[PDB]
Amino acid sequence: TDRDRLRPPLDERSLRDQLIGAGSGWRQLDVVAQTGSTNADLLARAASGADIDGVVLIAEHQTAGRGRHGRGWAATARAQIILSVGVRVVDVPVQAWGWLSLAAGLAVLDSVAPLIAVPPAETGLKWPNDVLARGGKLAGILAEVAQPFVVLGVGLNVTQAPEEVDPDATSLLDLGVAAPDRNRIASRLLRELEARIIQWRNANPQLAADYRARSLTIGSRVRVELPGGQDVVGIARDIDDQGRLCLDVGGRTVVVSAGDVVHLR
Ligand SMILES: C[C@@]1(O)[C@H](O)[C@@H](COS(=O)(=O)NC(=O)CCCC[C@@H]2SC[C@@H]3NC(=O)N[C@@H]32)O[C@H]1n1cnc2c(N)ncnc21
Repeated sequence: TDRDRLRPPLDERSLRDQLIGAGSGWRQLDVVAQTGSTNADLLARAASGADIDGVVLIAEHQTAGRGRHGRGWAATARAQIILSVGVRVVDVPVQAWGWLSLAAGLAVLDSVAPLIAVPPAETGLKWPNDVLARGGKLAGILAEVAQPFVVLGVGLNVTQAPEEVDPDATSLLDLGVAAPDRNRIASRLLRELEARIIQWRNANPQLAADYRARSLTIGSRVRVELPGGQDVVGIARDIDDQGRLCLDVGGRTVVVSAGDVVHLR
């Protein structure tokens, strides 16, 4: 396609020079041509005894991508920023681990928001980990546990065409960003991610405050698809200290730890 000409390879050396060294918490960065799932790969390293804290794995292409709740993640080569990072979480209370996921989505959103000329409606964060722009899914986040670590996975559509992955998908290119530089975006993303992880680790109140400011879900009428198939309709009001969605259901409070959110009119 013509989008191929808009997809130059990542510069691994440059990313390492920018993100590994004094002032940065990242300890290792690798760009692989192809893998099944970057999340699976880092989990596998951890399972074999590796210290994956601050370790970054980026894949140009991902052939067996994983979504939440056993779903899939589709990609074509060089069309996305596909990465996983390792985070040591054992030093943080387990009840707060849910916010690490929310922090990641916030980091992704902040890294790409200024690239758009004018931000269209419905641009922000859908609970739990959807980056939305113009109602389309720009990025998906997946957090998986492997003691003492959490592996955070980001799939960000840069030039990815919606017809290649999902009808509800969008990308930076489809938002009007003519020539997105994945090297620059990856660098900005990982710098934002480091900051949010540090905030999360120290229970910084600004994390929750910043999340609320970008939330498309809070204040909206929603249908929440719960694990198991049940649907609950209400109005989203807040996120609690565990990262759970608090719903107003006819005056009753329903707190959801996991589910798929659909924003209603
Ligand atoms: C087909 C779909 O409807 C999927 O069922 C669904 C998955 O949504 S989900 O359950 O909320 N899960 C997520 O969004 C988390 C995805 C995390 C992927 C990252 S990439 C590197 C890392 N390693 C790994 O295997 N997973 C993580 O989004 C759609 N989708 C499928 N690819 C899509 C696309 N590129 N754009 C938009 N929508 C898509």
